[PDB]
Amino acid sequence: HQCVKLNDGHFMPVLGFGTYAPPEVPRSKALEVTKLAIEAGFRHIDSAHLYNNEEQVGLAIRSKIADGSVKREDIFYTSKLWSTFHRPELVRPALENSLKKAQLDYVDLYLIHSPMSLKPGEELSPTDENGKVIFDIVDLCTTWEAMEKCKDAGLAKSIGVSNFNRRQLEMILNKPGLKYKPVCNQVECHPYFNRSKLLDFCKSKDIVLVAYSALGSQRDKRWVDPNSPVLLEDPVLCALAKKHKRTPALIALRYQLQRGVVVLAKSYNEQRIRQNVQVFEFQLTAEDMKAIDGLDRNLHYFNSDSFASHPNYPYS
Ligand SMILES: NC(=O)c1ccc[n+]([C@@H]2O[C@H](COP(=O)([O-])OP(=O)(O)OC[C@H]3O[C@@H](n4cnc5c(N)ncnc54)[C@H](OP(=O)(O)O)[C@@H]3O)[C@@H](O)[C@H]2O)c1
Ligand SMILES: Cc1ccc(NC(=O)c2cc3cccc(O)c3oc2=N)cc1
Repeated sequence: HQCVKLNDGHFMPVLGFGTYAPPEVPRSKALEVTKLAIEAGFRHIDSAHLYNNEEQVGLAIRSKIADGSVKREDIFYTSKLWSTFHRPELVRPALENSLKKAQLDYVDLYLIHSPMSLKPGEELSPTDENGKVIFDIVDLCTTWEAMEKCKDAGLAKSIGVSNFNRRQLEMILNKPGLKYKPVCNQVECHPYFNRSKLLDFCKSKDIVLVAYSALGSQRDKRWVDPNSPVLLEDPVLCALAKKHKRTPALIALRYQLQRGVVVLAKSYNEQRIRQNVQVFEFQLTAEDMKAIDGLDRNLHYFNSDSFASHPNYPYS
């Protein structure tokens, strides 16, 4: 049920449904599970141009509105501007295309998906002849201006950013003539990577931190090393799970909720979708919180340093 108030005065449900699934998973699944998530109780839905599921996720949302389960106002829908669209003249059409695909009139949240700008083209990841990705140099404040223009048009209720470090946040915040600061920063966050001081910064700036891969990434081989720890097998999460008679995933999600973090949870399994909303049913003790805090190992699951050269690369 619970929402947080955004600095532009809109309200974001603190539990969101992540919709990304690898190209293998048939697109029809995005429709089914998103309806399941809405039936379960999720009211915040996270998607992006990159995910290649906006049509199906939007269709699920329209279906739940049309069968009378919720109203458009109950749903908080996020899309993300992909990095090949950072040039300002590309921002508004990318949003309009996302809206045409999803068949909604606005998104509640439009994010700059990443700070690392890419070469403009109808290619999602443009490669040169050696197969390496071609970067673009774009002053992200101009991107932000085009985002603000989308807000004024009513195409996006709120606007924010994703995968931005402290300096990139402040570069947007110091911007001359800034009309709107980001309501949120959506970054990887979980017990192995808590973002304690990035979160503290954000709290100071009235910017929500939004956790993704908060259950530990889907452990895709293309992006994640198999030798990495599996977050849900962690001894302390498993112990706390058995103590509260919950699951390690529920522990992780509740952990974020009690540090004032809005948390996403991907699941394409009906049981787990309906289990994840139980995060509102129990509390962790202050000592449980301390013990989960103790797991912080500054661990990225997404191996990104193949892009270390990028001037806007966030882990510089
Ligand atoms: N801004 C960004 O750059 C960025 C990057 C990555 C992701 N995201 C967003 O964040 C969302 C979630 O992050 P994510 O895709 O990395 O996955 P995640 O939320 O970390 O979930 C990881 C895996 O945990 C499993 N799981 C879910 N609920 C469970 C439960 N109750 N018990 C045990 N296992 C459970 C799921 O598998 P099953 O499907 O089998 O349940 C899922 O594949 C994405 O879907 C996407 O919308 C954003
Ligand atoms: C130069 C450059 C620009 C952008 C990126 N980023 C990614 O590859 C992403 C992968 C991804 C994967 C799953 C879900 C997401 O939400 C994702 O979001 C991403 N931004 C990397 C390098």
